[PDB]
Amino acid sequence: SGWQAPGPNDVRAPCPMLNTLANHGFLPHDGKGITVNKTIDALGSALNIDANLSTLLFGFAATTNPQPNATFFDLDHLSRHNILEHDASLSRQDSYFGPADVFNEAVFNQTKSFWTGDIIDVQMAANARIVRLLTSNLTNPEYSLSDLGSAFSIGESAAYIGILGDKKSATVPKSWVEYLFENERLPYELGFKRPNDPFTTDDLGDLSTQIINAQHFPQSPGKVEKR
Ligand code: HEM
Ligand SMILES: *[C@@H]1O[C@H](CO)[C@@H](O)[C@H](O)[C@H]1NC(C)=O
Ligand SMILES: *[C@@H]1O[C@H](CO)[C@@H](O)[C@H](O)[C@H]1NC(C)=O
Ligand SMILES: [Mg+2]
Repeated sequence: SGWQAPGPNDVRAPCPMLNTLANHGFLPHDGKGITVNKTIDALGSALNIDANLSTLLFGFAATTNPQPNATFFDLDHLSRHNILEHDASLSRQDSYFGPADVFNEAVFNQTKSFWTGDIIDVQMAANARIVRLLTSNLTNPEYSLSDLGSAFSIGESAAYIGILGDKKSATVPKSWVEYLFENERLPYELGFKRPNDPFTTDDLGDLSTQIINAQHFPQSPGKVEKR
């Protein structure tokens, strides 16, 4: 009860959380036909994301629909390279090597190695993201990161801390984040509980600023801080 894997006619995204929400049925389980009201209600119901943040993210998602000025998207629209989907993902390979939508064990093993305690803090999250950016630049001859992609990358690391964990301490249990990525299921049994306070655009911006502030390069090696 409450969760079912995708089947052969269902579509999924490069987003661990939207995939999780579709697997649970907060979003349509086939991944298709997601509108702004469905996004607001699903992310509100599951996670207590604010309507305004849900609407902002919906607006970006709709730009990935190949139909112009669309009022919906399908989860696989989000996989289109270099719209929202970007290189140096934490758990997906770069498009150049292989499909950038599905979980990739080799890539996630790299990320996990920078989560060095039982509790992930901002420093660990920033560290992991950094190593992915530099690794992709040095191994992918087609590596790119647009301004929007950089903003998305920073906000994805802010999101797993603040939405799955405690936005005020800016920490999250490592096991919870691992579980989300590796199962695309919410880690209720490990202790996750939907927060009582809504998660807002300003919350995401505050954690994104914290991520950037935890980066200590002597000199920035490419696009590491663009919002
Ligand atoms: C309508 C809402 C959302 C949209 C449109 C969206 C879109 C995306 C997209 C396109 C990616 C792939 C970027 C890439 O790594 O190449 C992504 C990754 C991600 N999203 Fe979402 N997302 C949404 C909501 C959420 C929420 C609520 C969370 C909360 C935990 C979340 C957490 C993440 C994380 C952690 C990644 C990085 C995955 C990896 O780097 O391997 N997203 N999202
Ligand atoms: C990821 O790490 C696991 C856990 O040690 C290991 O069994 C697996 O072979 C690794 N995968 C890659 C592709 O390195
Ligand atoms: C990749 O690294 C080079 C330094 O070799 C830098 O000039 C470039 O901006 C980096 N690319 C991105 C997209 O960050
Ligand atoms: Mg990617």
